[PDB]
Amino acid sequence: EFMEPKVAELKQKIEDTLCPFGFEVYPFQVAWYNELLPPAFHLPLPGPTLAFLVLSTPAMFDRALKPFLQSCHLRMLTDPVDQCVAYHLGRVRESLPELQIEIIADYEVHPNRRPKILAQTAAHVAGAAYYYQRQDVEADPWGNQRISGVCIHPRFGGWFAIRGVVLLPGIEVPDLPPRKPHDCVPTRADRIALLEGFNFHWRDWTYRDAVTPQERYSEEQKAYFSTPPAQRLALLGLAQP
Ligand code: CNC
Repeated sequence: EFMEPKVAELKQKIEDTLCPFGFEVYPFQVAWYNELLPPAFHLPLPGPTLAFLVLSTPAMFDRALKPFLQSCHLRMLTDPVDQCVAYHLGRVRESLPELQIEIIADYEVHPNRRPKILAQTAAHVAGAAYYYQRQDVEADPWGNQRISGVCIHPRFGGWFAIRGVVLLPGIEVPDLPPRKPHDCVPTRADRIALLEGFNFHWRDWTYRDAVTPQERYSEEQKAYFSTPPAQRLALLGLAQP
């Protein structure tokens, strides 16, 4: 009846399940996501439907991936981190058994090769990380190249990843208050440098420092993500109990 207490209760339940393992949780309305998108990407839910954007902080690697590797057998052709994230998104269901919930991870792609969710658009409208796009630089320098956008977290910079959306059909919060993402890379020259670093130099990691981060990925975590996905899956499978 009154949704404000309901949103807080649901958020707290999801945070209790996910925050100990290195995730953060942000509510948004489905309408805010659909509003920005062409119909191919629309979530076919009523606009006031409550959703949650899930991202991983640097701590996810130690708090979730490492214990996961000790307890679960790795499947082929799926990155270990994606298997870990699928496991933890699955725990959200166990934590709300009396609700119909729908979960779409960042790694999910349609047979037509479109991603099932636009993770960066969800992160922006959930107020979690400003999504910096080519059109945020007027008269940008890149011409007729594809230039991908990039989200920057106000606490972690680019040292984070977007992991999924949790949708709660039937739970409608038309008055959920919009929380705008922090424009933490405001200047033109910094926006150009960020987009250049992400698009053409992302293997040197430096785009993630576009704001000073409270924490970075550990050198061990950086070793993992620096390793080609085929090799890291082969090596972790080799060493598993
Ligand atoms: C496919 C994909 C994806 N990738 Co890559 C990965 N892995 N990626 C790739 C590949 C191609 C990317 C591409 N084609 O653009 C490749 C090339 C495989 C790749 C590579 C990388 N990726 C990388 C990363 C980190 C990420 N990738 C994701 C973007 C990550 C995605 C995860 C996900 N599920 O979203 C991902 C699965 C889908 C991205 C996509 O297709 N978007 C392109 C297009 C469809 O979206 P768009 O450009 O934003 O356009 C929409 C918006 O503009 C929106 N819109 C319109 N008006 C507005 C107004 C506003 C205000 C807003 C907010 C939106 C809009 O509408 C448009 C659609 O019509 C990421 C969000 C995944 C994650 N966090 O788990 C993450 C970025 C995180 C961040 N800080 O933003 C890499 C560094 C490698 C890595 N470590 O994984 C590297 C970076 C180079 C690069 N060029 O991106």
